[PDB]
Formats: sequence, structure tokens, C-alpha cells
Amino acid sequence: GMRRPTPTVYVGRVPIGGAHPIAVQSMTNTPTRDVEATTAQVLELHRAGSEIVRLTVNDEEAAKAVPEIKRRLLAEGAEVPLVGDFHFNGHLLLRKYPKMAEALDKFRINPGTLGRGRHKDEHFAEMIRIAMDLGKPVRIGANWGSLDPALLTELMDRNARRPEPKSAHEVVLEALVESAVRAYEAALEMGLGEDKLVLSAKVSKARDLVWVYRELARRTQAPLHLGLTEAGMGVKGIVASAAALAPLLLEGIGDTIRVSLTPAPGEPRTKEVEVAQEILQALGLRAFAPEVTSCPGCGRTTSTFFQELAEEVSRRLKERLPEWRARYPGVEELKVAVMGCVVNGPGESKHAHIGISLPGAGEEPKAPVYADGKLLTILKGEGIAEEFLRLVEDYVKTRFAP
Amino acid sequence: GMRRPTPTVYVGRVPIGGAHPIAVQSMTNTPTRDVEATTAQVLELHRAGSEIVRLTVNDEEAAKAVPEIKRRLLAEGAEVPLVGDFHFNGHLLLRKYPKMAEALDKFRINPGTLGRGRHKDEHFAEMIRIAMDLGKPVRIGANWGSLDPALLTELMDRNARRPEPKSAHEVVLEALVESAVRAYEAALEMGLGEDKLVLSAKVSKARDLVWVYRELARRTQAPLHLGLTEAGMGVKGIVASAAALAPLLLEGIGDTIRVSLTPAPGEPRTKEVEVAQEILQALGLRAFAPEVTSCPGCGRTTSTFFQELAEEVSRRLKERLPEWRARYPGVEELKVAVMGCVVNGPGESKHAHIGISLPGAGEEPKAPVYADGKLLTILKGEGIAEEFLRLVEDYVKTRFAP
Ligand SMILES: C[C+](CO)[C@H](O)COP(=O)(O)OP(=O)(O)O
Ligand SMILES: C[C+](CO)[C@H](O)COP(=O)(O)OP(=O)(O)O
Ligand code: SF4
Ligand code: SF4
Repeated sequence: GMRRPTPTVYVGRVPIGGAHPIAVQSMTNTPTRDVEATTAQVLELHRAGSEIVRLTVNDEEAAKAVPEIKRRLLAEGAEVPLVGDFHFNGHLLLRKYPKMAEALDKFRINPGTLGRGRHKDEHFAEMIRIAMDLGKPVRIGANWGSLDPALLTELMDRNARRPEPKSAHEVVLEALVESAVRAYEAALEMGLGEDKLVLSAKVSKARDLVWVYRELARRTQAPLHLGLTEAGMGVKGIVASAAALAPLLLEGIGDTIRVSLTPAPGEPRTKEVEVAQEILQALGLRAFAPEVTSCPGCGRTTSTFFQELAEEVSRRLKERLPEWRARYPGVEELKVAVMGCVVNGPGESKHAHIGISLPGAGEEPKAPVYADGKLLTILKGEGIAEEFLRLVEDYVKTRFAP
Repeated sequence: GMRRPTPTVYVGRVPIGGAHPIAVQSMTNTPTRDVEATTAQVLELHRAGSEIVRLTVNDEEAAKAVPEIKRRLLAEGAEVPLVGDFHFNGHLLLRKYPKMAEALDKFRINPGTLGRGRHKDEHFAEMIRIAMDLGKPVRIGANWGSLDPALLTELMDRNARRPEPKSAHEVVLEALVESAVRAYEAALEMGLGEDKLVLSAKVSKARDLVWVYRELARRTQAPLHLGLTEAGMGVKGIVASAAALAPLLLEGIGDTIRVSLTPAPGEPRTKEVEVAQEILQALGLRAFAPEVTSCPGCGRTTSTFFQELAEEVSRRLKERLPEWRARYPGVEELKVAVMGCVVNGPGESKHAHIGISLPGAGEEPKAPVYADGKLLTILKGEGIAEEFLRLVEDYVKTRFAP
């Protein structure tokens, strides 16, 4: 499909923009002052597949901790770029702690959390000046939870002058886009390079996000950071995130993504990285790991045996991945089918790299295996699972041989 | 947004089509012969919100059980329409067991599982004849796991004659659409009403599904049953389902949906109904239950307290829903915010019906609550959670009073 062309912005060693794979990022939830906790969580997130990690730089204690966090990450060869999240006092922290400024790989600015009235433009310029001095890229990140009140008022008035005014909600979305686009144009006029600017403008409802990002994509040339903000907890958060991003990503809009889930108490922060990966992979945009295609099962197959086989295949693939990723470049693209009966079993299996079709009700007790679209063997008896996994291993060795 | 206009097809008492809410359906996985197990699961699915329930009618024993299943459902006032899923021997079962034919509310036919060569058209006509006799609606449901081989061959040849032939994969998608569209046109020519025909053409990859359904929507006037077939297990299944459907639903394509997840061993079959609901609600197309908007939390808030509050609010809303749904019509639209700090807390809360913003790091220990966009109160001390839930209850009573 189409991918929107953009200049390349390097965030540390990671390039983002239309010429590069869409990058997965995340954000810590440890207090940034706590150097031990924050370093450990940055590493955890990076190991799960966060190519870029953001951390809040909220107060002086946080700022003073950043250089030590960066130092520890580098000591273990962990080249993970760090993004500093600034609100209200970004200009003061970057001025007062130049070592923190230099240790970050990117600054995030929010045009609605710069200061009130006259403070705004001066605080903005000071942060942009510092980024230009140190050669750092910046994300200008608008969020409708912190929308600039004076800009909203300006656009509400323009709207009230229209022959047919739009709803309050539509004007809020207009204002959000305008906040980002105006600050983008200001930073460029100040001399920040096109290769140093990423944009976002996040809302918490899927259909609104699609409208906003279509506007941003039309009105600017910058790489876009895409996310549904405040997506929430559990299945609701996951579904909403996937639903909001998909229409945009299929249209070629978006260069980096973050999934904004509320973790359940005791649930790992890495869940959001796993979801981000699954969105990109489901849309054919990146490949992170082999995936199992399996039917829901119905009354045509025995539910327990089928469900346990599919689960067993999935678990084994996950167990082998670290090894396979090292020996068999390209293996991330592998598609394995596990199907419940003859209705769609063979056909789906033939569309996979390798697939097995169980015998359902009414059929003789044997399971055909297909690979590269043709019959490979027919399994029977116990250890169907072990025999199929051995076939998958052998197929991987042969196809993804260096 | 846009909704594609279509005639209305009644599936039992449930209308589907462009004038009606998008209907959620599911499918049993019990052996249909087992009357007790199947009835119980139909009820379970319906209670979770499956407006229509499909069951496989695969052999003579299944067919003989359907009338008794329908009888038991009606005895408890459970008006849930049943869809019969037929493959290979549909024509024989419908002819041989007219009581089963009459007990179903809809027949599903697959144009790739009718029989080979010459059998196809005669088996198709016999099933359509029976549906016309009994006034039953039919879904003509194509699936790329069971694609008609002779049609594929026909389209592969047409493709090989093109000045620039398309890939094998693109021709498969062409053939899938063609299978559904041709059978649609055949059924109409036989005299089945436009008010009796629903179409589907499912594939297991998201970007392919979007292409297919855009073609179906253009080429036919029928209500469309939308689903990503064989979506698989766990988070992968959920994400893929949401990602595939969203672009279509936002464009106004789709009149009923089914989510095709593989259950984990021991996991309830109702999970797919919950996911379907969440997709529709995330896109603003239906409202099933109040939803909590919450931030991911970062280093600006204390992670445990915030995460436990958000979880507590969610659990309480879920506890009250059966009652609230009965007393407060419209309450399904309720949006509650639970936010971690002052950065986006107030703003997001003001966009909700009612929201609370916790104090983060550096702030005085108090939590503003907003309702209908303005400050309602400020909470402090212990029992913030209980006090906020009491405010949510009071807000619901006042706004959603009959
Ligand atoms: C981190 C904080 C600052 O706006 C937000 O509340 C949550 O993060 P998010 O959903 O990734 O949204 P942002 O890109 O930070 O605007
Ligand atoms: C039930 C069976 C018949 O094609 C499939 O394997 C799975 O169900 P599904 O994903 O809902 O797809 P269908 O609408 O049944 O084609
Ligand atoms: S492949 Fe067979 S068992 Fe699986 S859902 Fe389809 S028809 Fe049912
Ligand atoms: S609202 Fe505050 S605590 Fe929550 S994610 Fe945003 S900045 Fe962090």
C-alpha cells in the first residue's frame, strides 16, 4: 500500500519517516528520580521491542537522574534512545541541567503546557533554541487533554462567524490540529531542521483521531507519531488502540506508534509494546514474530483437543523465537495454520507457509499437513502435536537458511 | 459518518441493514447434537450480547437436534435467532429434515462447499428453493479457506490474458468476491428477495479483508456480514479483528459482525462477543456499557494507587450496569475519566460526562472532579474512590432519569 513520504528524523540511531519501518515506542511509569527502577524498566521495554523509550522529566530530581540512567544503559551496550517528556517547566529544566539535555536523544514539547498567555512563545523558543544548539530532534506533541485555551477561543470565534457554524466538538479538533501545525511552522521559522521535527496531536476517541491525523498529514510534511491517548484498561484499551490506528496506518499515515494502555495492578508495562507490535504485524507493515492462524473451532471439531493443539503450537513458536531470530533471518514472516476440520482447514493451510488441518466430526482420524501450498504429509495417532512441531522446525531450517 | 444504505433483512426479530444498528453475532462450539450443552451455550452467548447465534448443522444428528434446541430457547422466552451453518450436505439435510429447516431463522450457504463441478448449481438451487418456500433469509458466505477451484481457474486464465497480469494473491481475492457476487446474482434471478439475502467474503488477513469488502460493497446492494476469519488466539486475535474491521466500519460498510477468535483451553466462548461489542463502541457505532477513559500513568503519578483506582471504578460500573440498564435508558453512552495528574487530567475529565484527576508528584493532595465540562467538587483524604463512585451514581440518576 501507500506510505506517506517524509524527511527522516534520527532519534538516536533509530531513523523515523516514510523511508523507514514504523517504530514502536513506549513510556516508563517509574519515578524518573529512581535511577535503579527506571533503568531496569527502560531495559525491560527495549528487550520487549520498544525501539524508543520515553520518560517523564517532570522536576529537578528527575532531570538530575537522566544522565545516570543514560550512563547505565550505555554500560550494557543498550543503545535505546531516550525521549524526555516536558510539561510546564521544560524551559527551566533544560536550561538548568545541560547534562540532562545532552543525555536525552529527543525532547517532547506540548504546545498546551508551555505556560499561560505571553509566557508560551518565549518558553517555546527557549526549548527550541536548546534543541538547535545540541542538534536534538523534538516532538511537538499536542494532546486534547491539554489544549491551549486561547487558541480554542480564537477558533471558536472564527467558527461563530461561519455561515453555518460547526459543533463545539469539531472546533476542538480543529484547534488541536492548529496547535500542532502552528508550533511546527514556528519551529521551522526559528531554524529547526525538517530532519529534527516530529508531530503528534492525540485524542482519546478513534473516529476523532482519524480526522485529526488526516488533517495533520495533509497540512504538514513531518513524520507523525501516532497514538490513541488515554485508551484505558483491559480489552477496551487494546481494541480501541487497534481500531483507531488501523485506518490511518492502512492509508500510509504514521511513522512511529505508542499504545497508551492503563496497566492492571501488577500487570507488566511491556503489554503496550506487545500490542503495538501486533497492530503493525496484523496490517502487514512489520514482522516481529511467527504467527499462528487458527479457526475459532465449532461443533464440527472436538473443542478441547483443537484448542490445546493451537495453544501448544503457539507456545513452542514463542519458545524457539529468540534462537530462530538469530539463525534464520526472515523467520519473523512465518505463518503457521492450525485448523479444526476439512471445511476450511486445507485451504487456509495452503495459504500459510505451513499448516495442519485436524479431522473433525465424521472424518477418518488423520491430519493433513501442507507446506508452500501443497500436501507435505498426513499425520495420525498420538503425538500429532510433536510430529507437526518437528515438521515446522524442518520447514524453517530449509526456507530461512542464510 | 456515512452508513451504506441497504435493504432490511430480518433474521428472526432482528433487523439488519443500513437503517439498523450493526448486529453482533457469534457461533457455538458445542456439538449440535448435544441438546443440553448447545442450548446452554446459545443462552450464554445471547446473555453476553449476541443478538444472533449461529450453530453448525453438519450431519443428521445435528439436524435432528435443532428443533429441540429452538423449543427449549422459546420456553424461556429467549427470542434469539438461530443461523444454521451448512457445508457439503446442506441440500440433503434441509430436504430430509423439514422441521430443522423451519426451526432455523436463517441458513448459511458457502458457494465453495456446495459440491464439485455439476453438483454445485443444483445443490445451490435446492437450498435456495427451500429458503423461498419457508420465507427464510440466507447468508451467502464465501471464505478463502474453501474457495471454489473452478472459479479460481477461470479468473487465473482471465488474469493471464491481461496486458499486465496481477499476482496470484490478488486473483484469489478477485475470485473470492466473484464467488459471492455470482451466487448473489443467481439467488436473485431465482426469485429470492433482496430482503432475504446477506453476503460475506472472509479472508484471514486485515488488508485483504478491506480490499474484498470494498469490492463487495460497490458491486452489490446486500447487507454485509463482516468478519476476519481465523483471527486466532490471544491478543493477536483481538488486535487483528479490531484492525481489520475498523477501516470498513468507519467507511460505513458492514451490517453485522462476528469476531472469529480461537478460545484458550478453558476460556469462555463469550470472549468473542465482548470483543465485537468493544469494536463497535470504540468506533462510536453502538453503545453497550459505560466506559472508563484512563491515562497510562507515567512517572508523574504514583503507579499503584492510580492503577487500583481506575480498576475499582471499572469494576463498580460493571457491577451497576444490569440495574442501570433497566432504570436509566441511555446510560450505555456514559463516559467516565480517571486520570493520573494535572497535565491532561482536567482536560480529559472535562470531555467525559464525569471525571476525576488525581494529584501527581509535586502537587497538593487533592483530586478535582468535573462533570458536564465544569468543576463539580474537589476530593481529599481517604475514600477518594468511594466518594467519586457516589458522585458517579448521583450524576447517572440526574442525567439518565426517564
Ligand atoms: C504522558 C502524557 C503527556 O501528554 C499523557 O497523559 C499520556 O501519553 P500519550 O497517550 O502517549 O500521549 P502524548 O503523546 O504524551 O500526548
Ligand atoms: C464456521 C466456519 C465455516 O466457514 C469457519 O471455519 C469459521 O467461521 P467464520 O470466521 O465466522 O467464517 P464464516 O462466516 O463461517 O465463513
Ligand atoms: S475449520 Fe472447521 S472446525 Fe474450524 S471453525 Fe471452521 S468449520 Fe469449524
Ligand atoms: S495524565 Fe499525567 S500521569 Fe497520566 S500519563 Fe498523563 S502525564 Fe502521566
